[PDB]
Amino acid sequence: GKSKKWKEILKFPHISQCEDLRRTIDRDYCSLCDKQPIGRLLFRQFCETRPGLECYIQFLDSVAEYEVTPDEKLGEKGKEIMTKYLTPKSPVFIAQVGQDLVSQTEEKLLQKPCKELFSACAQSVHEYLRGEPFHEYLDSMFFDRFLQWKWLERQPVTKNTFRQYRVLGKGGFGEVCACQVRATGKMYACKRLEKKRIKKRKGESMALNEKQILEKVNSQFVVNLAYAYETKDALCLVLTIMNGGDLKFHIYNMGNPGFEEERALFYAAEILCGLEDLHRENTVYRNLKPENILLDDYGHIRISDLGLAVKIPEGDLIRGRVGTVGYMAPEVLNNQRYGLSPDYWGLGCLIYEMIEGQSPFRGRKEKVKREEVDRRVLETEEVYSHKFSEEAKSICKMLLTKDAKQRLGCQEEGAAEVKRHPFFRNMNFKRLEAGMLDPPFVPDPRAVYCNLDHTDDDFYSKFSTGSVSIPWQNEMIETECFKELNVFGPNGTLPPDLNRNHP
Ligand SMILES: Cc1nc2ccccn2c1C(=O)Nc1c(C)[nH]c(/C=C2\C(=O)N=C3CC=C(C(=O)N[C@H](C)c4ccc(F)cc4)C=C32)c1C
Repeated sequence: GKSKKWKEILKFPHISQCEDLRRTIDRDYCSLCDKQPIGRLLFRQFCETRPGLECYIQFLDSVAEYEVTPDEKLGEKGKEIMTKYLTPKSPVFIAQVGQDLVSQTEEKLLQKPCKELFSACAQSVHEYLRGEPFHEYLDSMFFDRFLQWKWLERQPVTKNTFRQYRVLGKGGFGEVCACQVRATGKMYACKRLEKKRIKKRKGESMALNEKQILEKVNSQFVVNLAYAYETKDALCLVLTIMNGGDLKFHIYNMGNPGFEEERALFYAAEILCGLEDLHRENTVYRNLKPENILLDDYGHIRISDLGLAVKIPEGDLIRGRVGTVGYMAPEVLNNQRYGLSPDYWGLGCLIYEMIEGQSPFRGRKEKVKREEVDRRVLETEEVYSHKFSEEAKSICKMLLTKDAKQRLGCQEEGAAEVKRHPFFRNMNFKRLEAGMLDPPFVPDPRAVYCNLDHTDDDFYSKFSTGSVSIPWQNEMIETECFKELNVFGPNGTLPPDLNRNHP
């Protein structure tokens, strides 16, 4: 349901309006052709025109399909690619991957199959595209079209850019509504942080820390920031919408309480990928509890409440003693200097709670005081039941190691060490990260699951940076606004908006 005049809101500017953009955007190949969705599509579209580049795009697509292929169907897919791209007499031949690597790839086909068989060829193809093809695309009309899309991206976001529907939750500094972008009709989750209370509580820095952390990470399994704007009475964070409920509700109201080990495996695998994406930024979450894991319309999960996340400088440690009683790692309860370890402790808490239907250190049917709960966390070894396989027991007690130094995932390897644990032995993380594995529970669509200081002005400005680049471009693509507006001249000619004559 896009606005009636949406083709006028997202109307392309004349290319003459984008010269300031042309000369400031860093001409980085990975950024302009891969990281940014619309740039990636436009570069691929450019390669579609030249006959020599089309084959390389098709090959990369087939390698992307190969890496997520089922294990027992690997050799079948690999040989196909070989007969189509790596054969010298093929109509679609990869010429820049010389024979000195075609032969190596054929040796691996003569041997076992690995999901990274075509990694060498794919990187060689990329090493070729970053050269002449990329610099030709920079002087092509498709990069001028990309500049037009960036011009729209940088436009100012106001309250009139969205329309709010209903209030879906309350919090500490404000509330959470459900807004929609009028021009594209995409739903979001508005997070109103009301100004008066931020300045009274002197928690300005925390709002910027959460906003910056949210706009940085671009994970499939953490709520993403799409817009950060300001109104006459609040600061708004437009985040991913999650209508599927929260994991606490499904553990206790929908559960046994608890899930089957396989169901918990799926949710744990997605939470681990979320924590991994966060730790790629040396950002620790510290707020892992079942109610913070939200489900979407499809059944997948994301980590939601980033109000307690902070970015650890590389090589640094921090102090805190923050979180929720029962989900605080011993190093946090002791108020020590820690790194990312609280999140792996939380992952242990989550896996245990999903399988067993209660926290590892307090019973569902137990009336205990915070003092005793903490004492158990610091001194008591959790017990396990027949609901846990041996692998499930293993990963849980390894993640629940009191000594953050010996805790799983807290080595130089990081989340890698966790993905390798035998508890995920039957989990294909490549397919999971690609959204290829079916979630174990799909929420029903219709379901309902539940002043003049001027220093404030400077704070206003650094917060409200506007639309976030990758989420914005993805929004454009999903709502099909890109497919509709991204039209050129008939038969490869220039459209009027891209011709510097007759502006
Ligand atoms: C299915 C259904 N039926 C009913 C019936 C009645 C009521 C609800 N529902 C739902 C339901 O799930 N609603 C819902 C939807 C769609 N999204 C969310 C929340 C989020 C979302 O999507 N993305 C983030 C990111 C980050 C947060 C987050 O940090 N929150 C904390 C506490 C917070 C801190 C400070 C604040 F000022 C405000 C909040 C929350 C969210 C909720 C709660």
